[PDB]
Amino acid sequence: NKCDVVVVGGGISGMAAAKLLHDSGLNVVVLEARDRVGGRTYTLRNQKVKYVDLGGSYVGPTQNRILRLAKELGLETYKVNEVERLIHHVKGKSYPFRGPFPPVWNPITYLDHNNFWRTMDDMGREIPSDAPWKAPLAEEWDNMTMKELLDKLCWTESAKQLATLFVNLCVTAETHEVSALWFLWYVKQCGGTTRIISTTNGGQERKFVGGSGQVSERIMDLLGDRVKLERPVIYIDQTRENVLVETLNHEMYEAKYVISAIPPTLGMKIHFNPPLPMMRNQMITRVPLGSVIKCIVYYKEPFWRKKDYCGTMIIDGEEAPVAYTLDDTKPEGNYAAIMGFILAHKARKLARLTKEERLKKLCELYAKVLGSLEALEPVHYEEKNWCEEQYSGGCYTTYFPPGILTQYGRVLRQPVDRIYFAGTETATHWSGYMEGAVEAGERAAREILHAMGKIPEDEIWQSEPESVDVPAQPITTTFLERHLPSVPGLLRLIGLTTI
Amino acid sequence: NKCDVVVVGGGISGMAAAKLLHDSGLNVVVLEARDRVGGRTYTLRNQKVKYVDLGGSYVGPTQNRILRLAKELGLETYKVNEVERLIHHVKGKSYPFRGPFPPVWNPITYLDHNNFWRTMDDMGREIPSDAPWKAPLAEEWDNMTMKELLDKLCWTESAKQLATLFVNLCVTAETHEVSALWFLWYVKQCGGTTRIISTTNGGQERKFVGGSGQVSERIMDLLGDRVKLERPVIYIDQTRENVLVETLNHEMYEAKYVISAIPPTLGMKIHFNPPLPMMRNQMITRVPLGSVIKCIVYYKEPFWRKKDYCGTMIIDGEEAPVAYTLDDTKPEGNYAAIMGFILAHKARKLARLTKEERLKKLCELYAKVLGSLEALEPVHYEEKNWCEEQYSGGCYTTYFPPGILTQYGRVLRQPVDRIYFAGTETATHWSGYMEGAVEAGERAAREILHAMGKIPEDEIWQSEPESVDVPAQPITTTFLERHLPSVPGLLRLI
Ligand SMILES: *Cc1cc2c(cc1C)nc1c(=O)[nH]c(=O)nc-1n2C[C@H](O)[C@H](O)[C@H](O)COP(=O)(O)OP(=O)(O)OC[C@H]1O[C@@H](n2cnc3c(N)ncnc32)[C@H](O)[C@@H]1O
Ligand SMILES: *Cc1cc2c(cc1C)nc1c(=O)[nH]c(=O)nc-1n2C[C@H](O)[C@H](O)[C@H](O)COP(=O)(O)OP(=O)(O)OC[C@H]1O[C@@H](n2cnc3c(N)ncnc32)[C@H](O)[C@@H]1O
Ligand SMILES: O=Cc1cc(=O)oc2cc(OCc3cccc(Cl)c3)ccc12
Ligand SMILES: O=Cc1cc(=O)oc2cc(OCc3cccc(Cl)c3)ccc12
Repeated sequence: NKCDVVVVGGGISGMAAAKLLHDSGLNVVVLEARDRVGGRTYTLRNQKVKYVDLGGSYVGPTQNRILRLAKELGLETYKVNEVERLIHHVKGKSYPFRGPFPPVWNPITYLDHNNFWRTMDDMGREIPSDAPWKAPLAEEWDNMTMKELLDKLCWTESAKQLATLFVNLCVTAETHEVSALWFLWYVKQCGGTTRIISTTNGGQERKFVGGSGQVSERIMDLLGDRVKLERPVIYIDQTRENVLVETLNHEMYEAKYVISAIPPTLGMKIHFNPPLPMMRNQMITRVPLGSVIKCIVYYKEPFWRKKDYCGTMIIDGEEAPVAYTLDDTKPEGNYAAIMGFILAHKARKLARLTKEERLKKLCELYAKVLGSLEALEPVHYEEKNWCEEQYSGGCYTTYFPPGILTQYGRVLRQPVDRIYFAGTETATHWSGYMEGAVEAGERAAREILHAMGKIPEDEIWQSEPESVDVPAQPITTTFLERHLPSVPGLLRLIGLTTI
Repeated sequence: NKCDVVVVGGGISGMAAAKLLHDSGLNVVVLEARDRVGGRTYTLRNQKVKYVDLGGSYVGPTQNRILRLAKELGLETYKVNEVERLIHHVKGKSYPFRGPFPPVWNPITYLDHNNFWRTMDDMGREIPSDAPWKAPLAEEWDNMTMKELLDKLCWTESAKQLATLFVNLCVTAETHEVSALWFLWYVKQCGGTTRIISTTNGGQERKFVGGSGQVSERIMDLLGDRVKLERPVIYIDQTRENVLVETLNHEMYEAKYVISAIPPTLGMKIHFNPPLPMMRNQMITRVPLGSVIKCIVYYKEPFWRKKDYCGTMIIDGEEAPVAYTLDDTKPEGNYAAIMGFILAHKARKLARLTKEERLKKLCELYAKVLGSLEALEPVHYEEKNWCEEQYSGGCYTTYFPPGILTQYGRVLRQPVDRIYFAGTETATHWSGYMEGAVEAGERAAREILHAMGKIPEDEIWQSEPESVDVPAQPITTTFLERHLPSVPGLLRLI
């Protein structure tokens, strides 16, 4: 029954909030809908795989809150394999390379590719991380999809195809589904295009030894029986002196404050008394999650490394079930594996198949991309379709369709009386990631500490010291990258010399 | 506890289904979240207005099922006032007109406007009513917003501004929010642009004497104690012999079958066991409802009639709170009033104001458009902001953002085990309206009758005889409307 704060949701955000609150001396309870903690992180263990992350997995430089939280829990990271060459597979052929971006040789195409990435970042710098709706052209940008933006910007099909794969991979949604403003904010708040797509020096640099699901489990250990499993919240009543939170299995909890640490749309699964204010009531029906199947095929050895491929494949084409892969081999070099994502519409289309049918398509694709018959001999397969999860709604995160962020975005983390809002969707730095979950959980716990009169207002938002274990190389550009014209810029230059 | 069918929701659709099954001899229960029936219909009564519809109100020709149902309940309709001239207010001046569409005088603008309305209807002819995802260009049209379509189509700002108002009024959403495929389907399954926008011989022809809220009320009267108010469903368990339906107030119902008669996205408020299949699980997070404030300003007399204006106003531009009005005067000529809609982003923007502030902005606008100081002296005001309703989500109806219809649309009315889907969103003719609520409720009730072996499969979908009281006249076009070129068509001749 009685405590100081009820946290709804026991993913990384809810658990980080509850930890911070418990450490400050408050009585907290965490109500978790599932028979497990971790939410969109989930570490499967069995004898065949040892452990494997089926949800959120990668961490990297500039993600200093999840690194510090995980380090304090006694966790360690290891580097994702990028020793050998990456592959870009396009129009049925593979092209090995080094560096974060596939190289482009054709000079006109090079200008178009260079201008594409440069412009994403140019536009992003006009967008405040904490208030994207305050960008000067916020309305214009929000009223366009990413497909429309790409249509205006990309003068070559080569750039437009790569850019489409970029969007599908970043937000598990089609370019026609998402707001240009939202997507430009999303990339910028992770530190830009280079940071977001990079393995070395970027978001996919590292994984946690033993799995990311340990973060949530270890905090559950510290909190003990304050974590209540299989307590889906159905009802929040704020009409009396203390808040009442009711669960599906018939229990009632009384609290001074509530943290909602669930994806924004899952807020719909709760009946509110009094009803939510209008802006929030409608916002929660306008913010879906993307569609992805995360698939892991195991092999006897990491045979790709022998042909000088690191296991990274960027695979363009409608026939390809998987558009992106990484080496998922253990740091000890055993349980050789390839992780791949089935993205957006393909997750919907391929969900119709059996597990065995999907394994077969993946192996056939990998054999072709890697030019290797060994890829047709899996020893094991694990997969997870996040579209089927009642208590997630999708993965990795919430996307904004056109027109939504400028109209409703300002209420995302606005308190509703004594309900405060956590979850990765409400973060301002790596929103959508385990990193943003930690930022949002800890910020919402501090909003409650400030309301209780325990901390001053200036301590609600707190900087994080850089990790000493995972240093961040700065993002740099060359002089030519900076000053080379776009395609229409060069055309304008030609019309000027000719006139 | 125990019955044959539990219907979740007591709006028109859920009540229609329950009535059909009751009349068949089955034992029905209706679980309704609110302290009232009607849902997105709501008739307020007080001495100042007598009665007023603050949600769904209008009915018209080709809406035969709502007309039959209401007649059986003892209801009568009357005609919305369209005797005098309509007004199109553009660039700060009023231009009175007759006929459904505002006239265009510039020859280039004329061609552009003509082409727009014509093209909406041509594109709709390729969209099947019962399967819009089967349109030959479904993906291409689904992957574009209506804003993109209008930018391509409309060569003048005049046409683009009227087209925009059209979208905003029809679906209470912005052009950039909505799929082109879904919008074009929506228009097509109402019978086309003329039918949808017309008062005479269209959707706004008539209203119910005493209010549309009487439809649900009178069915509730007929169902006895089978309707349970303040029973929001929170849980549906299908793992056993009988379906188990649990309510927020701790009650438990057991039935052979369930009809879900609530907006698709409101299905999010129910915890399901076993979980819903993947496609429906994601579909119900992808389908918002629009945003509207319905506002009624009352006057001593319908003074506009003295100036040969009927009270219909089509008001262009960003600055105007209301883009569209109709005369809301009672048949007897008393309780004079103007009904107006504050639409889409204006509902969001103006909601922060007080009721009295919105009243003043409305009266000043109507004074300017009607050219009458009489509009400045209202006797009463009523309004309803539908965006604030927990158990509606919005009004009038669900819209589909780009990409959604083709990817998810086929699961909208696919049964989940022993759960069948009603609600106006599931209709194939006047979906979004009271008419479509009836169609979908009665169809869902018959799917279950068929599941019980009571009727054959060919009796699940049933045609409706035309109303004798509200007969439909055909929509016609002229030779020039059909054959005049578009702007780029005239350019190609030059
Ligand atoms: C799914 C996924 C995610 C993911 C990704 C790949 C996939 C396939 N890769 C990532 C990566 O490599 N690196 C990274 O940093 N993030 C990655 N992502 C996203 C990441 O997993 C998420 O950003 C993060 O896990 C989100 O955390 P958050 O704490 O904000 O949210 P949650 O995990 O969804 O947890 C919410 C909890 O709430 C419970 N719930 C839901 N409804 C209720 C009710 N009504 N009552 C009580 N509890 C409720 C959920 O069960 C959950 O535990
Ligand atoms: C709001 C509105 C609607 C409207 C319109 C103008 C406005 C401002 N103009 C219309 C018009 O002139 N002519 C017309 O035919 N339609 C017009 N519309 C739309 C029309 O009202 C709707 O299409 C129709 O009313 C929809 O009926 P339906 O029965 O399909 O849906 P509903 O009214 O929303 O009823 C659903 C009921 O379900 C209850 N509910 C919701 N959740 C639960 C749970 N969990 N448990 C139990 N009950 C639940 C609702 O409270 C509601 O009663
Ligand atoms: O955003 C999340 C994310 C999770 C992930 O596992 O891999 C990514 C890989 C990305 O980029 C890989 C890449 C490299 C070169 C070109 C292109 Cl288009 C993409 C971008 C985001 C991600
Ligand atoms: O769709 C619902 C709807 C409810 C209504 O009350 O009035 C309408 C009026 C409409 O058209 C009026 C109109 C006339 C002439 C031009 C334009 Cl753009 C609009 C269209 C839909 C509606």
